[PDB]
Amino acid sequence: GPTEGTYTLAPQAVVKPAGPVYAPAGTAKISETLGVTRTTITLTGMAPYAIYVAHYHKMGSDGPAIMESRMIAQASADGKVTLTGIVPTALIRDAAYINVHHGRDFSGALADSGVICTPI
Amino acid sequence: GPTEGTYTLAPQAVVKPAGPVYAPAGTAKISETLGVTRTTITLTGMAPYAIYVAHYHKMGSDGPAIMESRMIAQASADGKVTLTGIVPTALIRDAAYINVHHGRDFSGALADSGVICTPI
Amino acid sequence: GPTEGTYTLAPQAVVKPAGPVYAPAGTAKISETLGVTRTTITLTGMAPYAIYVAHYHKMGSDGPAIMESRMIAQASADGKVTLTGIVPTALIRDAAYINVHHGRDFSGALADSGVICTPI
Repeated sequence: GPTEGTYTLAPQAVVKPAGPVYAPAGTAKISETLGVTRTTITLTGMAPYAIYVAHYHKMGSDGPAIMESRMIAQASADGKVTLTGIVPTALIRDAAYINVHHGRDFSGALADSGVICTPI
Repeated sequence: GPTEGTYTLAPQAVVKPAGPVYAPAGTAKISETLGVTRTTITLTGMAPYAIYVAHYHKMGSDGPAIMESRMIAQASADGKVTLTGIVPTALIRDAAYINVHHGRDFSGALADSGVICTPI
Repeated sequence: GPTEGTYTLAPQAVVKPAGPVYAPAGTAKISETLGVTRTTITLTGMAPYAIYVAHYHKMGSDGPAIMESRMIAQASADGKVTLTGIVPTALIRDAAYINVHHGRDFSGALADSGVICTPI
């Protein structure tokens, strides 16, 4: 009846990756008011659906972390992770760099130890 | 009970993965009826439970996908996926190749840029 | 006075992991009573969350496995699997090495072919 066809298939050699691209970039916002500090670290070009726990690591430059500034949120679908969080300025004292890490779950935890970071 | 036993473990010398072997093969079969085209493509040796989006790409190898010819399916558990579809023969009048890609999700974008391809 | 500072973050360079180190190690306690054998393989330093099928491979290394001894279990969040199994002694007669493997499914399956093995 209708014209048929039955081609055999052939593997391609350069099966290049597609989809979004891993290039950690970002801009932080350390807005400070009366005695609390809201911080909006907007990151882009991150990992499609990953967790990005970010806090304030004190001077130590692997040092201790004021864990009372943990912000946990997930990375959208193109790596558009937007972290936010309030912390009394008194706790913040002696913090030197806001380190962004990957997470193992929305319950904090540490997977990667410093994917992106900035002084203050 | 009356007899015990205690043995410390040793991690062998080399551990080898088993199950399916990623050997992409294929079998395209077109049957163009009255202003319509059915396409049953059988891919064996694929990735155990992956998505396999398939389209008819125009000339320009390289060139634009006729998006109205998408066929999507999963590869069972040994890497056997079967792609079926139905498209008017007027839209695929300039198709030069049927490119099979991997999928990111059920009905969605590509994760690769062509794993296996047959020339038409 | 909303003291606000905007800082661009650097893409880092040191991204070493943070969690269970895959270092397979453990012991075995095969205990015979009145014609039955109870085997307890407590492992540590394993994959954090993975099914670990373990059975008795006979002599022959390759060799068949008396599959009437498959001990299945999953690991915790540090990598601690506790395999436990009841097998008639007459069955495990002529067994040579208890081979632990990886489980593709809770139904069993040998993803890996021996991540750790103990001579019995």
